[PDB]
Amino acid sequence: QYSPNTQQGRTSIVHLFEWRWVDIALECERYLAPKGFGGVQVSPPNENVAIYNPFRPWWERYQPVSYKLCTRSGNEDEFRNMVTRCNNVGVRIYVDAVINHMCGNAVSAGTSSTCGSYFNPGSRDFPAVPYSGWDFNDGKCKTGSGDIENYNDATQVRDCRLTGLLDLALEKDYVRSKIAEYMNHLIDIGVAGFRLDASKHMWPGDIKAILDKLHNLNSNWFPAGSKPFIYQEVIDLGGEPIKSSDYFGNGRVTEFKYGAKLGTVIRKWNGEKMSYLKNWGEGWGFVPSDRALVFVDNHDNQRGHGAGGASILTFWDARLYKMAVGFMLAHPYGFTRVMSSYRWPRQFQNGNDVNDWVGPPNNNGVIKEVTINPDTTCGNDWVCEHRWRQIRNMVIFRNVVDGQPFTNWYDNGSNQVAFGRGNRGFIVFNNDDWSFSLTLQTGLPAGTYCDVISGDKINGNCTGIKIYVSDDGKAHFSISNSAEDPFIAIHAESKL
Ligand SMILES: *[C@@H]1O[C@H](CO)[C@@H](O)[C@H](O)[C@H]1NC(C)=O
Ligand SMILES: [Ca+2]
Ligand SMILES: [Cl-]
Repeated sequence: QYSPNTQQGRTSIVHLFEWRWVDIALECERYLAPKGFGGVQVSPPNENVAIYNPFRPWWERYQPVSYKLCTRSGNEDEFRNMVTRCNNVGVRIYVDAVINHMCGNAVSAGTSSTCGSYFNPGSRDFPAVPYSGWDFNDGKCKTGSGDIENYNDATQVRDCRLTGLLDLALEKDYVRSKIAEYMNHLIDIGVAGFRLDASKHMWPGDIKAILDKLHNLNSNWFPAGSKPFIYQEVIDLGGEPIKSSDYFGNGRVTEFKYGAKLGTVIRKWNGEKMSYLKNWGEGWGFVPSDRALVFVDNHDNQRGHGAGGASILTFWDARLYKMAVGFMLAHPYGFTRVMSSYRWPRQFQNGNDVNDWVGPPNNNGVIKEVTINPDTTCGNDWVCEHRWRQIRNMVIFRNVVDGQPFTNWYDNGSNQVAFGRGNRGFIVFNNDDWSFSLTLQTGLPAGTYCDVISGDKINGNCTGIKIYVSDDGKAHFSISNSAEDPFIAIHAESKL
């Protein structure tokens, strides 16, 4: 469950948050395959509540109605078409599996659902699954409200309703089997793995029992006996009884400390400084690298109220965000996920964004196509961070340097740092309020290298900065604090 099942030499996943299946299929073919991306995390592909107050929020997709593959992203045939097309170009699909819960207990009964299935939260009736009252934790939860009230009680965190979401009775073989039926439908379609949503709200052993029911990956595309990649969304920032290590026997875990701390460092909050990153990884209290799914931001915490709060860097913070993403993609810790977002009219009142619910770009609730501009950016309010030169080129950097050790660290005791990845890549950052001009040991073979942040290697030339590595492995780097991107990255495949 720990291996991503990407092609060898492809080392990241991208979250194409709220994208439609047909757009992901096209993106696999036209961009993700040629640019070296390992795979795509898709939004939940199962039927959810259609919520109209407020209007079609992103978070309606975390309120299941059934396991029909029928959502605003598309129907089952469209989902299968995407998985097939992506697998056929060697780009994997990972499903966001919403399996802890059904919808909010106070949602009105009816057919306000993305496939029109009937459901009745108040009577616990989800006939399109089917689930009934026997399949929820009403009787097991011991809190006075029926909801999670106190995260210091690890039992109620698992047995009670997360902000009122009806909590499935995951100890029951019937329920485990309905979840496995859904997940095996997806595996047999060709998905390579899963994000397990709300994993802190499930017992490790119930997750294990579900995983024990799962198939190996579809043998038309994957070697025999390949296990689905599992990454469990466990928010563990310390200071609560639940530890993400309890989940290591099932798969990887999301390491939310990663982006929280990287954000604080890059923002220079509380005296933190990039020079402190020399021992980034387990030295910062993180999970073992081989159990980590890492990211700068995710779809929930990029809205400011998630794990990490205001420290999280996002596309709105583009300059610092590119630096953070670049550090992540250069550093060997973890398996990396890049975010790809949509723009919304963020409107802070009293320090909080009142429009943080807004769903994906849409016309009357129908999600807009992703259009591609001549300059390779996206239209229709899709941000497409994964197409930013500085991010895409660092996705490639990570591939190029795969397996190479962290080495040749330098820092100035403040926020000018650099390091290499064996003899295959080198990266230099200036997050101080002055220039960084110094000759550094790069570990690379002598030659001329294109900086892949300011430019590209195209037609045997560099379009941006060029770095000259001498026979001693040293090269001079100059980065003004006024530079568009105050970091430089070079690697074996950017050498002229
Ligand atoms: C690189 O750029 C120079 C200057 O524009 C040009 O003469 C040359 O043809 C380009 N390509 C190579 C491979 O040198
Ligand atoms: Ca639960
Ligand atoms: Cl996540």
